[PDB]
Amino acid sequence: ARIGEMKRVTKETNVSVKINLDGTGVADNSSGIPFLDHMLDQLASHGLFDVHVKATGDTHIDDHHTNEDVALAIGTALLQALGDRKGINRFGNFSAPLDEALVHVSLDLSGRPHLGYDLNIPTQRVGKYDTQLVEHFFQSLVNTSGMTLHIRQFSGTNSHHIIEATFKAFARALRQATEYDTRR
Amino acid sequence: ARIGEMKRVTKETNVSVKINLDGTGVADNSSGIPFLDHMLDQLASHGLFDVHVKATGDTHIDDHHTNEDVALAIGTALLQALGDRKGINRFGNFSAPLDEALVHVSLDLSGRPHLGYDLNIPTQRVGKYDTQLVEHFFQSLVNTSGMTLHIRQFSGTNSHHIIEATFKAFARALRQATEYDTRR
Amino acid sequence: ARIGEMKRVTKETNVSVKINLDGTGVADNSSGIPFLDHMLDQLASHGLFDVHVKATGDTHIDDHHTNEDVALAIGTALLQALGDRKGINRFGNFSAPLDEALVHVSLDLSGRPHLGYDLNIPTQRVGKYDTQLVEHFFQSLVNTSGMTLHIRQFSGTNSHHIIEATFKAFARALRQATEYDTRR
Amino acid sequence: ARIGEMKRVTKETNVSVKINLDGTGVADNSSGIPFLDHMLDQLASHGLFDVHVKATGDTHIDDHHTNEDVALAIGTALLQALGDRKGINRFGNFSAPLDEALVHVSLDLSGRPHLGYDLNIPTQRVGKYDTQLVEHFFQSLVNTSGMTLHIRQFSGTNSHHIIEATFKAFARALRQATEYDTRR
Amino acid sequence: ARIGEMKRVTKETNVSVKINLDGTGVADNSSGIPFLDHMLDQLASHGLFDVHVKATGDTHIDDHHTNEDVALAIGTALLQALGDRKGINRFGNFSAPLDEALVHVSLDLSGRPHLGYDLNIPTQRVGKYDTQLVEHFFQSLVNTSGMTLHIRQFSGTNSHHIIEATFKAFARALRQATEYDTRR
Amino acid sequence: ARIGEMKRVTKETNVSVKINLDGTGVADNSSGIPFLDHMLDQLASHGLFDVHVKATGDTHIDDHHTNEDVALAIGTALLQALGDRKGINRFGNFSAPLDEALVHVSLDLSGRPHLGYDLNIPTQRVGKYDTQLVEHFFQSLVNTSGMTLHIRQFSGTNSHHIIEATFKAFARALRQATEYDTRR
Ligand SMILES: [Mn+2]
Ligand SMILES: [Mn+2]
Ligand SMILES: [Mn+2]
Ligand SMILES: [Mn+2]
Ligand SMILES: [Mn+2]
Ligand SMILES: [Mn+2]
Ligand SMILES: [Mn+2]
Ligand SMILES: [Mn+2]
Ligand SMILES: [Mn+2]
Ligand SMILES: [Mn+2]
Ligand SMILES: [Mn+2]
Ligand SMILES: [Mn+2]
Repeated sequence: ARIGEMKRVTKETNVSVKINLDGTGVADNSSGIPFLDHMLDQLASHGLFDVHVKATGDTHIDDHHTNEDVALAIGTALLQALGDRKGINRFGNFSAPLDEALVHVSLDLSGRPHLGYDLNIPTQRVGKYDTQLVEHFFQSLVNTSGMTLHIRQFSGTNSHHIIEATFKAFARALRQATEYDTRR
Repeated sequence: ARIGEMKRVTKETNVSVKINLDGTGVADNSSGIPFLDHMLDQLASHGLFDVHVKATGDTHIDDHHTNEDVALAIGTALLQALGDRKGINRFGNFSAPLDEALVHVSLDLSGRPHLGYDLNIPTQRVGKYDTQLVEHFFQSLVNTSGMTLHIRQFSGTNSHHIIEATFKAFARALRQATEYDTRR
Repeated sequence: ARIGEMKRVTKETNVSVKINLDGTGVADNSSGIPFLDHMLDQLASHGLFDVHVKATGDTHIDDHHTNEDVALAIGTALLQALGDRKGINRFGNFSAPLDEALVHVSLDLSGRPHLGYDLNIPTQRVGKYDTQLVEHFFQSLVNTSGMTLHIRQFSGTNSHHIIEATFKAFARALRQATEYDTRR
Repeated sequence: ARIGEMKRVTKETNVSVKINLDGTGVADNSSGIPFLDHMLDQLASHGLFDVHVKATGDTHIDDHHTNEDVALAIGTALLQALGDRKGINRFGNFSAPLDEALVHVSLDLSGRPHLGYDLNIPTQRVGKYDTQLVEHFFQSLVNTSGMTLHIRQFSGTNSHHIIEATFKAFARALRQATEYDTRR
Repeated sequence: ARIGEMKRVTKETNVSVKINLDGTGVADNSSGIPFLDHMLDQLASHGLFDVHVKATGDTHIDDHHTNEDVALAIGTALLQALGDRKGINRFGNFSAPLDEALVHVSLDLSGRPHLGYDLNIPTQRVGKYDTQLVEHFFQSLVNTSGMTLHIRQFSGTNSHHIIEATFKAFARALRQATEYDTRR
Repeated sequence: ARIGEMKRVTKETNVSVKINLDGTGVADNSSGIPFLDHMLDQLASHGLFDVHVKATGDTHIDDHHTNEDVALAIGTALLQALGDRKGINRFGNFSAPLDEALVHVSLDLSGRPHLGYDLNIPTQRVGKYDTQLVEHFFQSLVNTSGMTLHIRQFSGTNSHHIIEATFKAFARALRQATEYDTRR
């Protein structure tokens, strides 16, 4: 079983993250951003990962500093759990429909960080969550994990449906890339 | 050491401000606007100034009256600390990058107030802070300090990055203008 | 194990080609076009095929006649190795990301030749290789193998990345079409 | 004196790189790309760095693989020479004129990689050097060094002048960011 | 101390010019064009140069012949004072704000003459001075001094403010280029 | 007989140039750029000049540095051969047709350098010669000779015809300007 963990203390945030690639879908997420916790639970259920996030920070100013630090910690823990990446598929593709929304995700674990972001979120706030942080979350994740990620939206009107369809497609594409190849 | 202070009591706000131009970066800022306190801390760290702000006011209506009165007090304290402005550079230029954002600041301490504002902030709120108050803050500062200030944005998408890059470039351009010229 | 071979002698070129569909990724390619050899190696590694190409020709005039004859020989050897095509999937789909580039390939082995080509290569030369020969290579391959092939580009700026992402997606889509179906 | 070195052996390239930040401008560059060696010499002379590059590779196919591997090695050696980055300016700005060309460079050493590229090179080849590799060189450098880099062109017609003005502005902006701050 | 002088007698003008690069700002300018004398005084004060100009000519026809001959003499005296240009920075950059006006100047002392002029002066006369002579002054200066000069305007409405901001930025950029570099 | 010579040694090029204005058309040109030698021969035959150029340089990088240094040496040798320019026409005009191409050249020897370039060369390479160097050649020639030169194209499609018609018109216009005026 491949397991990654990370702990970082700064002047703004305290974050502890644990990821298990060979899991059954256990989700224990508790940060100061309730909507981000809803998103991280879908990554565990649809990807069959074990995700544990504990974070506290200066949310009285904004959610920006907490959102950025959580994404960096998840990316670092993913890199250490992967190790040498020998015998894995390294490629993942998935399209996820959610009512009127449809998002396609293509990723490859290569060591070269790149993000291709094409999303059109109509509203500025979903709950208390600022929708500009969706791009910032995925940009910080690929900078520490060294992955190439492409996200494209084909349809969608509702802000909740578009974002939560994106996390479903990312979880299942990451699962396919991390499974061992059966060779011939 | 050049030190300026100001104290003003009105029917809406009570403000006390202390500025030291020859400092080491001590920041003690406490008003009713948490995001403005985050911005004023960067002016102390990047500009090597000592900034102390204490303010209370009618924030139950809006942040407008408190934001305006703090900016006027900072400008007045800056003017008294400068004094005769003899032997100083009087000019400052700096461009500050922050991820995808890039802001250039040009200022000159001449006694003639003028503001050139060219910023494109995409969202209406960052946290609880209204983004229309960024222009109002800098307009009130140059009216009491008598400075010529130009702000121009070359790139940027994130609202937090654009504003906080502006304060970094302003702090380092003000620091260069207040240093003593070495002559030949 | 399904193995195909071909040998053709004309007044311009001499070509010998051997293909093994049940392979481990052995690549032995030696023609007069170094960039084409780089492309054919990726088909062996990503598709788990055994590819052997030996060719000599009148490269002092152009690479056109050598490039065309190699593609025809590969298509003929593929057809003979497939045989009756009984019990195979016959369909393959894959999207391959390579930094900023993203290419999708859809193919089906039906006996009816058709090529759908949608690529936008910005430069005229990559090394010494003429970029007009990428279309000519795939058109000659489907004319002798009798396959329906669709290629579409979604993003990309670098000429090397776009072409070499196309060969990766073609290799993995061809591999999926040639595997035996497990039925129920 | 801060010195960084790197050695990487792959199936395509062999690269050894040595960088000294406290140097006098010694340049010893020898790869398979003569135009890149001309560019790396200007970084030593204008930046007062000591740069040593030795590389061999499969240039018979293209210059792509050699150009990419050299840029990655330089970025890694720069990161190790910087160390904790304590007491340095961390910011650099410079505009460099070269006849009709004018390029501005803004950089900051923060640990977050980002590239802003705005160049308009009119021709496809300068000598034997492919002009698409100028972007690929700077993208690979910031991915391993963790720096934020912005490049903007204001004028220029000649391809040689535009590129070689870019390297002059980058060298002097990097020099300013690596000097120790004098504090008060 | 580096000092340059020039004396030229033609059928239209008599000009004597003396320039000292290591000065304290002494200005003694007396030609037949009062507005040009106002401009040359700012070059001495802001650049810390010693400038002495004495000229008489056929101003009853136009100011063209006198303006052209003064600029040629200043450029020649600057070249002789520079000498071998060993140990100097050779590069200068400055942006100067003057109320609503903002002008940026970039120069380099290389021996190759080039002028990049981008100014938008709204009126045809400032006092008795023809505004077409601003371009003619700087073109004649770079032809005799062998310098590369770029001038760009970012804002401005008043003709007096735009021109006199240009001379301020040119003086401080020339001062930076002529100072001795401190090396490491 | 008016004869000019020049010899310059730099770190990149070694150039020796000899020009005779009262000649019979002897051409002895040998540099590392064969197409430039073809152009310089037409200047001797059509202008009745004696031109001798010997140059070696770092052509393994590019032809840029060799092309620039040859043009500077020719311009300097032309200036010294002219001397006081007493009794000469100082003006030259010629239009040269070459099949479908037609180029007009107007020049005047005044001591004030200026280049007016209006050419539309359709291709990027003629042989191994980069077509961007045609402008760079004539710009460097007028900077050292102090001449005013205007070049305008009225028709033409073939790259070889357009360039070689330009050199024919320049040679005959320069010949007319250097002949002694017969007065009344
Ligand atoms: Mn951020
Ligand atoms: Mn939901
Ligand atoms: Mn107000
Ligand atoms: Mn912040
Ligand atoms: Mn053909
Ligand atoms: Mn490759
Ligand atoms: Mn690459
Ligand atoms: Mn060069
Ligand atoms: Mn004139
Ligand atoms: Mn004035
Ligand atoms: Mn040049
Ligand atoms: Mn010819």
